[PDB]
Amino acid sequence: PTIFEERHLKYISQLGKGNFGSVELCRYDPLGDNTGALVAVKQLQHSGPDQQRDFQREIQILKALHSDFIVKYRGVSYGPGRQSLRLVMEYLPSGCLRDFLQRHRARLDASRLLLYSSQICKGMEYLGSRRCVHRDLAARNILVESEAHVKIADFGLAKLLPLDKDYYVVREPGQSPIFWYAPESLSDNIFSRQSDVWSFGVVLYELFTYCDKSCSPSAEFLRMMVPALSRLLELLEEGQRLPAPPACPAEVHELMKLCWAPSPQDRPSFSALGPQLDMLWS
Ligand SMILES: CC(=O)N1CCC(Nc2cccc3cnc(Nc4cnn(C)c4)nc23)CC1
Ligand SMILES: NC(=O)Nc1ccccc1
Repeated sequence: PTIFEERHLKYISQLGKGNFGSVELCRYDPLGDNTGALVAVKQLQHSGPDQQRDFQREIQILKALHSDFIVKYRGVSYGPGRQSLRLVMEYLPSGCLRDFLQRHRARLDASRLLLYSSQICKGMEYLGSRRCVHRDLAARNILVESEAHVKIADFGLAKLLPLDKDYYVVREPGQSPIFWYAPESLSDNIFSRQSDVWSFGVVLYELFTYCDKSCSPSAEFLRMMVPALSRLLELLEEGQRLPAPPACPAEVHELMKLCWAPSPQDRPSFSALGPQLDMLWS
């Protein structure tokens, strides 16, 4: 049931790409009559030993995640031997939250944004409970299941923390837009559940700006600003932060600023954030 035959997976279109991977819309069509269910299918864009090790890790992480707020693992398709060729996941036609916010902004009030915030927070609370660091939390990596339901996706950079260590150090620079990284990530490539909280603060910013490009983190940096990464680290060290989005509830902007505490140990846990978002929502 969790094993998909390659010859039954019919290619339809590209859904997205990044971090050496593509996600394709396929039909799983064993009848070959175009009546089969649609699935989102991730594969490496091209072969590579390091990317393959990372891909098998991603499959093993997502397979073991069971949450209303995490994109659903369906199964795998196999290449030669035990080599995973494709990761088969549920298809969410509404696509990424970034796109959904830009298109439907006139329809989505503060209450709805707080509902999405609460759901992402509950997803991240669960990830933390599994000792999983996402490392790439952003509105582009959150999917819309329905009007009132979002799910976290994109576990391509996710890592499991050992039982005796609450952070990990990456050797090579990140390739994600720099405006979502915590200062300790920008400076020393240190990632933790607390660096995911920093990124969640930027996701709250994205939600309450409806991902408007004109007040994007990039746009704000270029107005607020030496290599860009060093300049951003300097601004953050000075205590400069993204401004309150237009018409943003003061309490929501206060929560963003707590997520952006300079020291990771001073940032609120997702467990602490959850009730505060739920309180604002109702
Ligand atoms: C922004 C970007 O390039 N991304 C890569 C592709 C990713 N898409 C999905 C990954 C995993 C499971 C998915 C299930 N459904 C969908 N649906 C969908 C519809 N339109 N789009 C763009 C995505 N995407 C998934 C979103 C982020
Ligand atoms: N977290 C936060 O406020 N980041 C930031 C600051 C200035 C420009 C772009 C991003």
